[PDB]
Amino acid sequence: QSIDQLIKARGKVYFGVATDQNRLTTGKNAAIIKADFGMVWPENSMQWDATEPSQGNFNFAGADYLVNWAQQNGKLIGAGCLVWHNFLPSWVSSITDKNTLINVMKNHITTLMTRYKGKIRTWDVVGEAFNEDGSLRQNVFLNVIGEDYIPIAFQTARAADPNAKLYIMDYNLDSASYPKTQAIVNRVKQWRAAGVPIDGIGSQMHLSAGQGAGVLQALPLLASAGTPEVSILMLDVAGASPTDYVNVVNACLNVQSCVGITVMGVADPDSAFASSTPLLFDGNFNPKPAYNAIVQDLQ
Ligand SMILES: N#Cc1ccc2[nH]nnc2c1
Repeated sequence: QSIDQLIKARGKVYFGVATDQNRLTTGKNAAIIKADFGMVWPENSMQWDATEPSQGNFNFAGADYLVNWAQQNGKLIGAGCLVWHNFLPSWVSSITDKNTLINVMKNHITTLMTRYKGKIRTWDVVGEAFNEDGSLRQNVFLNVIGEDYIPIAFQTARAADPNAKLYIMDYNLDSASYPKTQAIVNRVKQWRAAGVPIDGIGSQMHLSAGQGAGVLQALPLLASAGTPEVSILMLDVAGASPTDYVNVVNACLNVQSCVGITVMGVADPDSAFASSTPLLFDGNFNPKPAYNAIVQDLQ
């Protein structure tokens, strides 16, 4: 059974997975993604390191592979991350001039989104912008531009492709009492009140065991920021217990603006946290109990 088909039947948009050429050409990943998932994200090939390793010298082969594979197989596409501190070339983080960095950031945003204009459902424009206490994380953009880098990035993305849904995303948004969760809600509320085109909040749910239960309260709290959408991204759970995965699915069913869920990969040995076996398919590419529990919950 396909959890994408089943979650669509319940009124949601997709069940998705992060992947890339390295996985789509090995094992049973292509077959599983064709059968079970309705949306794909490039895990690495769209990041800044990969796409613009030298300023103005772009490298799109790997991202082109993913986009073309998705279109050929009828999958929705998410992509990112346009602006965050991860995968960031040192030629970007060493820039000290404000106007210089604004223009570099706008050009990176505009070039990537223009190349795939009309083909991308969701762009993660800004990622991991918050510290754990809810203050803004000090990356080169905050250091050099200031807090306006986030409005500027979304304004620029909206101008490049008005068809795409523009997300901010962060991790450790999984507990409704945690300071980082209420802070991103408070900030996104103000950005939207000021006309900034943030269409979504993406919760990067790299979860420890047992955290699924708290998502039932944290996800509606994120939705109270009033973005058109919220999404579950980078989902994995240490131990992969059905209890956690069913809790996460129930949370997205409970939140009307939650359009879908994206798991961080297909099979355990391809996880960056493989020793915690946190995904839905095992090392033989067979579905695990957590996969079956999601199927049964959605039926
Ligand atoms: N799942 C997922 C995922 C992985 C990498 C990303 N970069 N930007 N958005 C992303 C979403």
